Amino acid sequence: ESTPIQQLLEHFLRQLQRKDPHGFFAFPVTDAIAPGYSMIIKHPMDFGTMKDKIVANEYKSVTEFKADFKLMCDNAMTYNRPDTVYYKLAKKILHAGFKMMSKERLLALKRSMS
Ligand SMILES: CC(=O)c1cc(-c2ccccn2)c2ncccn12
Repeated sequence: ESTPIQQLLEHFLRQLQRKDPHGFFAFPVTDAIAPGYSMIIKHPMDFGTMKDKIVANEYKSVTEFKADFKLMCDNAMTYNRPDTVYYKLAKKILHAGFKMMSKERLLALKRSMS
């Protein structure tokens, strides 16, 4: 059922998820687990939602995928205090993805597609 872009995005998503072994970013954050969340965070995102979007072929480019990844991390760093596991893990994931999906890495990949 898959396409080349879907396989590349599944690769990036798997590598990001390895950083979150307990699955704190695996499913949506609800108001039950996080008080007032829907008041503070306008556009929720999580790794499960991203996987579903890849499978449905909703992402046209690495840029569109990268935007959801950063949104997920940015929501966590805005809602949670800096002394929490959620804030610190989000900062770790953000750094990982910026390295993995840099313009330099994407250029090397594009050169290998010749
Ligand atoms: C990602 C996130 O911000 C998050 C995940 C969780 C979470 C999700 C499931 C089980 C345990 N923790 C959470 N709890 C309180 C405040 C914030 N969070």
